[PDB]
Amino acid sequence: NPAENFRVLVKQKKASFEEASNQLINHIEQFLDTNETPYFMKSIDCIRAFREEAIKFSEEQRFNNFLKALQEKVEIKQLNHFWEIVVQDGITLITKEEASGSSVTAEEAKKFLAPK
Repeated sequence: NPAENFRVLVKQKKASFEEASNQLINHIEQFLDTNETPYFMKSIDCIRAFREEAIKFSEEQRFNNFLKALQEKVEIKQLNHFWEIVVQDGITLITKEEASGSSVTAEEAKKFLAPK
C-alpha cells in the first residue's frame, strides 16, 4: 500500500521528496528479525519502482549512489540472508544505463558479478 503512496507522492508536487527515499530505505532494511520472503519481494518491488522513478527525469545518479550505499550496508552485515535474493531477482535490469559511455563498462563489470 505505501508503495503507491510514495509512487504518487513524487509525481504530485515535483520535489526531491527525501521522505519517500527515507520510507523506502526503512522498508528495505528491516529484515534482520523478520524472515518473511513476501516482505523481501515487496521491498525489492518498491525499490525497483523508485529505481525507475529515478531513471525517469534527472536523478539516475541519485539512485545509483543509493544502490551502492545499499550494497555496502548489506555487505558489512554478515548474515545468512543477504543481497543474494536481490541478485537472483535483479537478473533482469538493475545495472545503470544513462547513455553511450560508462553504462556498457558497468554492464561488463556487473553482469559477471566479479571482474574476470
